[PDB]
Amino acid sequence: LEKFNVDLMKKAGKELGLSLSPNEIGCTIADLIQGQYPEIDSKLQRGDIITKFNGDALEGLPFQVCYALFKGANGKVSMEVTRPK
Repeated sequence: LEKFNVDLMKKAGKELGLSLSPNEIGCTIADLIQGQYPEIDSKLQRGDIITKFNGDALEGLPFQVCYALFKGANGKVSMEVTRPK
């Protein structure tokens, strides 16, 4: 169980490219578009669990809310991630 951080500057017109799936402790990255952001291509992989987005703990929040927060991303983006086994 590795716990790390991802910080990036989102650019207008370029989506983070992450597809999400509900998880007990946050949002699982079910899929991602390689090449969107180097910070993502470098630190994230499918299966990674985002436990916090821009300082807000995602555990327990409805998946739909987590999705909305993700989609609302603008400017500086910060994520706390957990990578199983």
